Amino acid sequence: TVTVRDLVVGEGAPKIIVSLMGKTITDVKSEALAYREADFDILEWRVDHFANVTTAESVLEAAGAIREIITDKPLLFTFRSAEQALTTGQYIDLNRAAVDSGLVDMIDLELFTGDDEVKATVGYAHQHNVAVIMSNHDFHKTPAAEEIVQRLRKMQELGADIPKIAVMPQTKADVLTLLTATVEMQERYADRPIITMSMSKTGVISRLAGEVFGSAATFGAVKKASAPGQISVADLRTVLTILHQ
Amino acid sequence: MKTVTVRDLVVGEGAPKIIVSLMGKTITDVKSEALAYREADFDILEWRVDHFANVTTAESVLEAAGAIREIITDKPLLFTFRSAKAGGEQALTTGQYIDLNRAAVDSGLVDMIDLELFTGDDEVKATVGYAHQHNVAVIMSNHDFHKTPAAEEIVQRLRKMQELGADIPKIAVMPQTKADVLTLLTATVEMQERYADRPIITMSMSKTGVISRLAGEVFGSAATFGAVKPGQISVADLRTVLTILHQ
Ligand SMILES: O=C(O)C1=CC(=O)[C@@H](O)[C@H](O)C1
Ligand SMILES: *[C@H]1C=C(C(=O)O)C[C@@H](O)[C@@H]1O
Ligand SMILES: [Cl-]
Repeated sequence: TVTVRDLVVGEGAPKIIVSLMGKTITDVKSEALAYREADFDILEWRVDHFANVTTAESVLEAAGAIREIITDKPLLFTFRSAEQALTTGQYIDLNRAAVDSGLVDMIDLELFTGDDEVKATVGYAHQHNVAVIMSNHDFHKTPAAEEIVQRLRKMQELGADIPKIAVMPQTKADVLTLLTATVEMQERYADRPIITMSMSKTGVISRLAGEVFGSAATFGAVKKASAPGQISVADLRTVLTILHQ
Repeated sequence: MKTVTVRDLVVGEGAPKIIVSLMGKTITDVKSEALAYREADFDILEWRVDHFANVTTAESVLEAAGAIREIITDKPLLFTFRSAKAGGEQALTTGQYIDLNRAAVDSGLVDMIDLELFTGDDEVKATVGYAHQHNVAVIMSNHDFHKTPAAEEIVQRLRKMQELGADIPKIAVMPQTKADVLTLLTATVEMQERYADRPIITMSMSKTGVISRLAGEVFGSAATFGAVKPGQISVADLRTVLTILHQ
């Protein structure tokens, strides 16, 4: 398990993560305020939708604003690489800044960033008591089950506290491939919780069936989804609770 | 896209249909259960006639079928004698079991009958023709309570049920592992997409397989079982999830 704040990830029913996507500090504040009564467990700040992402002061300022409004839930800092492109150097310093701010409980680092940069950045996070979700995505297709499994193992190998993979199905069988890889990884290789999802409405069951197949957290939407296939946070909590009985 | 209409219900379209089973031993029990279930939100009422103690008394079976139809006037009634080989409550010879089903058809009180896959091909074909003549639909079923056959073996069974005339091929299998639940889902998708010219009903049993009861709209199973109430998923919870997944 992985305990963030007072949240234990990888035990009981899967935990719910919602994404905050504001462009400006005004949007970030109004979204955070609106999310405050929503029923979720971890708040993900999707900094890649933040217009002033290349200004350090602005990012720090926006993280504080979120933290001031959402005071109990764990905060996850995520720059998902697609609108404003960044260089590897920019991406790493951004995450380092986040870690050193004290305003975030977890960071997301992409698997295909670079081994040394990743291990370096992972080390820095842990010494600052910040958890690392190491992630990989494919928004166009689903890799073979054994490849999905290889990527999750590589993330464990790099020090991830929570390996994460999100893939896009093109067939219903592709949703089953994602689940097959989840089962295989969790049962045979995982020594930490993992997060897996097959995107789109076709893959929704992968957002619901985490307790049996092995994914420890799942994303839901408050009003706008952060990825296709996310159902409302309320609907998600409803289904996880039924499945936990 | 492949559907079967039973009474006014279209099976195979929209959200999967919820089946509840009546398991009472006596006419009194049957009536009580039917009245209790009318207070629940299901689609199809299955009468598990193997539980009915007076099953070998034709008049008793006809009386009970009439009583149920008085209470549950809207919903389709499926007549199902689960054989003792399948861990039903009582033994009937093959001839008795065919006769029991022919009598359910002849009664005019049931909308569907269940016939087991390995009953006897020639008698199944005759019975299916008889049922069709009376506008009674046939669910053909097979259960593996011990294990999950390979996907292609599950597909093979479903295909044979269509070949025999089934309106709705139905299979239930027991997972021993988590991958087994996915094998049943794989067989459901392969059947629906490549070979089905009928709606199918598939299920992975036990707690571990409950996702197979929820995900039929995507994967291809036209109906699911719940309980009106410790044990399998409730009709209320099943409806809650099916509704969400239909949105
Ligand atoms: O195929 C069946 O009649 C059933 C199989 C099961 O595993 C039961 O939970 C279900 O209510 C009825
Ligand atoms: C990770 C995965 C997402 C999903 O597929 O729900 C949403 C995205 O914001 C997260 O980074
Ligand atoms: Cl059989």
